[PDB]
Amino acid sequence: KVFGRCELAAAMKRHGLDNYRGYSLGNWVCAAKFESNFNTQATNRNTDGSTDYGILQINSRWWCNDGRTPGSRNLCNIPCSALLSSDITASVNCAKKIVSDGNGMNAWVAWRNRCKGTDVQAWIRGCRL
Ligand SMILES: CCCCCCCCCCCCOS(=O)(=O)O
Repeated sequence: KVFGRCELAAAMKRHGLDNYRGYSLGNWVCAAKFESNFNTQATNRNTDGSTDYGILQINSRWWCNDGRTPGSRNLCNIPCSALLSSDITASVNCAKKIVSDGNGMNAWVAWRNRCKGTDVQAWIRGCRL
């Protein structure tokens, strides 16, 4: 499903992602936009043979099992296909494990390249949250 900006924020914020680990809602929404364009069904295969899945493009090398990433790990105990659902719950939950790994939201390269140090408050501008 292709979420609207404010709808996604509300879901994100409904699931305890606002200010999680220090990153305000705008941060998580900004990443969604630039990772998947708010599309819970986006997939993107990496050079190394892994694939990023979902609203937040969670990588199969570490957090999910897709059956085609040899030597990879499945840290949030879940099938990568669960990351593609209209219900963002699994994504958020795994986002919470990734974001705690040690590098914060830098795990999402497109957050640091396109969100970090920006006015991430604008992504939730106008939302009734
Ligand atoms: C060659 C296929 C690989 C597909 C993608 C991810 C691999 C999942 C394997 C489980 C490791 C278990 O990980 S665990 O930390 O949750 O116990």
